Amino acid sequence: LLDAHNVRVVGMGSELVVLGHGFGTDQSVWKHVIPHLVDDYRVILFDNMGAGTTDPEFFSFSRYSTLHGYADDLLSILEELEVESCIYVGHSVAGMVGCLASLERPEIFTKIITLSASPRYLNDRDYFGGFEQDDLNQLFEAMQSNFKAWVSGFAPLAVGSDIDSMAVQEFGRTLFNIRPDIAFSVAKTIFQSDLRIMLPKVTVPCHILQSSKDLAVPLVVADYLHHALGGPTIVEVLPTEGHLPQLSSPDIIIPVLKRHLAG
Repeated sequence: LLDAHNVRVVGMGSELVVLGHGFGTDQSVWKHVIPHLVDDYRVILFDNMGAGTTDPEFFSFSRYSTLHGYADDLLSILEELEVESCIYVGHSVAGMVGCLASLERPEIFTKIITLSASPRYLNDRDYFGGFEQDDLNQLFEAMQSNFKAWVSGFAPLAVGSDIDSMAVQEFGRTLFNIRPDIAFSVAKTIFQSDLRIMLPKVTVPCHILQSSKDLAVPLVVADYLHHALGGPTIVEVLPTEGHLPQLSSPDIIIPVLKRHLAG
């Protein structure tokens, strides 16, 4: 592999840091953040399977029907790279994927930093995730009725900000580039996932980073992960709007992510 996930390892720093991305983008979501990590950290970047920068020959609809397929990829990349010990930074579902990987090898991860991560988008009894199943059905029907019109309305809500903003236009490009059946299946694997039962067995320290205004992750989800993760945790709410604040507001995320990387 490595070439299969477009693994790039840049930097000269002492500490290893792995950067993961969420649905609809790729490792270029960190493009504004990387140059501020190279001096103090050795940065490891990779693309999730199914992304627009990825060959559909390697995407298995059965392997990625659960988030275990994404966690096995992460553990397989760290094995090939001979990673003994690193900090893992995970955006959106990749933050939960990093927690799922720490269940199998907790000694690899000294620290987990989650950005806009949620263990479950579905509401439930005494759990506010944000979405009802009829909200999911309409998003799954609209995604299959007109995939391009769905992207045009999903990207400004996901990133926040204006439709003429550069970040919204770039996320829309990367999201549109996912093959529509692959995008439909991955969106079903992600929006219907429920990782609340694995949280108390996570023993890796997690720094829970969250935007104050995130439409896919309510602010109370950051507090749920604060009490339910079994390892030592801390929460920092970012003064940003949107689910991809490292893309649309990098100048705010850089100092906060840097302080949590060293603390």
